[PDB]
Amino acid sequence: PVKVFGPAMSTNVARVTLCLEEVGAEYEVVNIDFNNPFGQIPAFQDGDLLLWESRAISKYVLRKYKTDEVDLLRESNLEEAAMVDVWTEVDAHTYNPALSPIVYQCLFNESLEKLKKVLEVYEARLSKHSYLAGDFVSFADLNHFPYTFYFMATPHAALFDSYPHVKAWWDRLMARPAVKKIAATMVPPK
Amino acid sequence: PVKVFGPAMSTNVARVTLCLEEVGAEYEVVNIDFNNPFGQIPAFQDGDLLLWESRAISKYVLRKYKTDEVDLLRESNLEEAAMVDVWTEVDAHTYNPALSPIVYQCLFNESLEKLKKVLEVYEARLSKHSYLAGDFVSFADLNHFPYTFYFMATPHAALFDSYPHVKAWWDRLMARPAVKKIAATMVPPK
Repeated sequence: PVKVFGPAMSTNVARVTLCLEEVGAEYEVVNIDFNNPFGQIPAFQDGDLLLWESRAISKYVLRKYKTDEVDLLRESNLEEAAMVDVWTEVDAHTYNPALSPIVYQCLFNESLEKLKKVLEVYEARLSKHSYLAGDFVSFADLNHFPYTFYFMATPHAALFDSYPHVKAWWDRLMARPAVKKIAATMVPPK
Repeated sequence: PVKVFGPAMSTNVARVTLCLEEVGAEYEVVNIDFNNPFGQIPAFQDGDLLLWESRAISKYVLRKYKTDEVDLLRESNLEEAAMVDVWTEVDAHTYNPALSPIVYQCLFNESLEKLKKVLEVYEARLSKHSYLAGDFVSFADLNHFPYTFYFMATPHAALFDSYPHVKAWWDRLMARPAVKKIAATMVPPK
């Protein structure tokens, strides 16, 4: 059984726990307090192996537990793997940064016009394909879950109704058993 | 022959051209002017395939042209691939951002104390291993080339002399024939 160290509700921990659930790995989430050379969270233990960097942890999980039924990187198919990589990068560089300040300014404390231009592109893409990388769910889709989840707790949630293919894609991810399981974990400690 | 569209000297184009040279692919670099749905540069054509996102382009290049002698992702070995991923992410999230404002404030126009703390970590890592992911060159090392190249044009270049293992690792990358070739291309158009 592998161990994830960090807060359950953080977007970087939820990205790893979502990957562990999609592949059906046995794992434990452990809270750690600061009181792994850059001392980052999440950290990840598998036997003597210690990893950090949410995306590197996630890919290790998706490769280690890969099957014919759950192949979420598609590394056996050059062009599928490329489309998974492209939309993973779009999530990191374009999408998550368009969401982030709406989430932060709405749940604590102009970005709407930039997000709409991004959703136009997603709407075109999800009109031609079931999921971002093609006609199969992949890491690219799962990477969109944690930030969109919090965006859907804001008063801007309904913005997705103007992008019917994006709304349908979002609802489809939200129906996945692994996504429902990780949604329920994304709460402050009790 | 594949085509890379963008400025030769940009860090994101040089990352792709360095990968194409390390695998010995036939390619052409094409300048494009704005006068690929988010219209990003570099863009990449391989037959009917059009890609964007420097890192996704790079990985497609490293997989398409992979051999026994030039395996720069190590996707066949779970833990090696994980260490390549970890240090690729360290480059994106920690290293390149520590260099960037030193490069920008020195060649145009506090970050030194943060860079030193990062170089301490790199020095420890490169004391135990030849290269960042283990005893083999990988994408993780190549990702460090473009920004470090520009950092070495600043008056802070000599900072690496305080980190002898980092200096030796840097000199070793600079001696690679592919790196020398791409260093020479990183000039303004003539």
